[PDB]
Amino acid sequence: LNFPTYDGKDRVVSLSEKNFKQVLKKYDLLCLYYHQFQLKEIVLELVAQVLEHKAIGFVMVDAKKEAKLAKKLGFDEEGSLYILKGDRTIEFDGEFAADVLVEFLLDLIEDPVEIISSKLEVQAFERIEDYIKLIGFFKSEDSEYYKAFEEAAEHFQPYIKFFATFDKGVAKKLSLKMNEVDFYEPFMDEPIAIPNKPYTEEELVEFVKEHQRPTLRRLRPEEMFIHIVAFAEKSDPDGYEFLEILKQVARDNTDNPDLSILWIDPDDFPLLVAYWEKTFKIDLFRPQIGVVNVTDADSVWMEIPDDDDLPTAEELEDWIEDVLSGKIN
Amino acid sequence: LNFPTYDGKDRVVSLSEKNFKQVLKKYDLLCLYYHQFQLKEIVLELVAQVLEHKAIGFVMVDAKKEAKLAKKLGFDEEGSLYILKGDRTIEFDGEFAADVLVEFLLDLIEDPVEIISSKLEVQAFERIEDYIKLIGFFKSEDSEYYKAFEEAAEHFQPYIKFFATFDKGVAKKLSLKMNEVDFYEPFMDEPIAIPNKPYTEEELVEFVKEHQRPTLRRLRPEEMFIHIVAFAEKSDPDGYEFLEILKQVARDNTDNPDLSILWIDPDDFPLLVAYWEKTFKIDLFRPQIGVVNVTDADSVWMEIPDDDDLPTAEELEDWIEDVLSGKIN
Ligand SMILES: [Yb+3]
Ligand SMILES: [Yb+3]
Ligand SMILES: [Yb+3]
Ligand SMILES: [Yb+3]
Ligand SMILES: [Yb+3]
Ligand SMILES: [Yb+3]
Ligand SMILES: [Yb+3]
Ligand SMILES: [Yb+3]
Ligand SMILES: [Yb+3]
Ligand SMILES: [Yb+3]
Ligand SMILES: [Yb+3]
Ligand SMILES: [Yb+3]
Ligand SMILES: [Yb+3]
Ligand SMILES: [Yb+3]
Ligand SMILES: [Yb+3]
Ligand SMILES: [Yb+3]
Repeated sequence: LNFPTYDGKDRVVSLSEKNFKQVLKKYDLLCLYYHQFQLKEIVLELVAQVLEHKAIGFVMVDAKKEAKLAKKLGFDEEGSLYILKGDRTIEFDGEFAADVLVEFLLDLIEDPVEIISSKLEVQAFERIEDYIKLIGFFKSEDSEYYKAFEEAAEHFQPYIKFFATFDKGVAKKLSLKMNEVDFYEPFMDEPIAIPNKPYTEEELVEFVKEHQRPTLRRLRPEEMFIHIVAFAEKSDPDGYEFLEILKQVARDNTDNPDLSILWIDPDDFPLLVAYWEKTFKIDLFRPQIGVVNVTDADSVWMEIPDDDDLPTAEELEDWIEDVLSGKIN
Repeated sequence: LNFPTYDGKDRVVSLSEKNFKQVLKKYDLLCLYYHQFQLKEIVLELVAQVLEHKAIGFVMVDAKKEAKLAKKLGFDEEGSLYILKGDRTIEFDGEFAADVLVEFLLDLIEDPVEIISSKLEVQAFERIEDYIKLIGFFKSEDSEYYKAFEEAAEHFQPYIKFFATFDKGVAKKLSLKMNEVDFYEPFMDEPIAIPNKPYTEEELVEFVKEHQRPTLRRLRPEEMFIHIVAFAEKSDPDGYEFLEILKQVARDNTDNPDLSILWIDPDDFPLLVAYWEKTFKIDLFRPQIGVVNVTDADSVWMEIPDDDDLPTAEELEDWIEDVLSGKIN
């Protein structure tokens, strides 16, 4: 009824060789913890208890003990959690926290392509604009073109959402031809149709890798970890009004390749944003936009001293042009 | 740049008497931990570290030692976190986690009334529909009627959001008369004006307490802890399409006082929803609506076996009527 508390049962098994290959196909997902870390230890144990009846295995591979198995799987960062799914290895870079860890695994455990088979599902599909989407129309699951799409979906999972329909009327409502795939940028209404349908998986993966930095995109707790960062609480009238300004500059510079704004809602990352306040020495719980140096963590911020008078889209774009050209950093 | 890690410094002080009243006025907020709990110990220490330069004090009150101070403040649940703000006592009932705890305190630390002073902020105010809102128009902060609204806002903090404007043009755009207060239900566009303005604080608090159970409302990680609960991932076309049906049933029974739907997005509560799957024996990460018994934790769920054919609002409403009238429990 209330919140789960860890019961003491040790579910994080230690994985040796020979024991390895049996457990990779017993489960959908394997969580491998590569080796004072009682905080990271106890989070992994509580997630394993809540998911003890999901098809997810929780193991730990010691750096010194199973150094054989860590070299066999390519474990670089010690103290990091790696997710194995079939032939693929996913390094978790999010916050090592029970909320964030559960959501990542449950995103990863499902099929990488969500199938839309109803016309009423198309309206809800079209209104969801916060992430990159792809959608295709195929004859059936057995098709080589769906398989290529399915294989491409697996390569980007769970960071980019893939969709398919097998219905002529649904595809008619999406204005999709047979074996065609539409690409949706975040916060833009009109999709991009990938040229020269039908597509192989190498054609799809190469298209998505070119289009991986859209003009505006929303940070997620899954996908994370020079850099233009915008801060706006959508739940706050101030941050929402600033977010609406950011959307207008995103739709005015779809031509501009040197513009990629990362919007961070502080309500989605309350611990991370508060910590960055200590690093960036600015109030990030009100509308802000800045550029951050990846190395030195230096930053310069647009002057928004007065949130009852936020910049217009022309003033944001002019500030952006001064930042891209070279104002300070 | 990356995530904060706890540095070893012990900031959770132990608070005695006489030392008490100095630290209550030294700080804006007092976080009191009432007494194997190394998990709760380490979460509180990281939050105190991240917030070490905020006007927030972190203390712990042992049940047996400072039982004097625990009796003086009224601490019932051991292992619970209580937030003190001036004359007010707030028991934290949410997940004992750094993300949820940080967001709660930063919600509590700000002024309970957010002032809107720009007409462009009014459009953004109107699009934020996920929580109860109140907004009033007063002459200035010095007015006795603003003081009553501010005192009412402090009384519901941080669970219900209060707003005020002091500007004639903003109020005209809000269609607010002077000292008038509008009441906003979640997911309903038209506010309710509280009758017989101007209002005392008792007049406002009593109005809000009658109207605290609206037809549809979204759970928050702050405010939480017979009951119709709906499960819908807004980020998923299935869950979004289901969310759109609930809004339609919400607008059809604004008359019905015995209808109060709690929408829980599984993406907002990944640990709690996965845990409830084990208690309710249902896949809650797809569209669901059920009624839960508060005592026995029994539940009965509307049958949604086929997510390509979700119920319409009439079918939801008919299911609701069988549940309110008496179908099963
Ligand atoms: Yb690496
Ligand atoms: Yb890493
Ligand atoms: Yb999902
Ligand atoms: Yb499947
Ligand atoms: Yb299948
Ligand atoms: Yb594959
Ligand atoms: Yb098309
Ligand atoms: Yb604000
Ligand atoms: Yb969210
Ligand atoms: Yb101002
Ligand atoms: Yb301006
Ligand atoms: Yb209590
Ligand atoms: Yb409690
Ligand atoms: Yb806030
Ligand atoms: Yb007060
Ligand atoms: Yb139906």
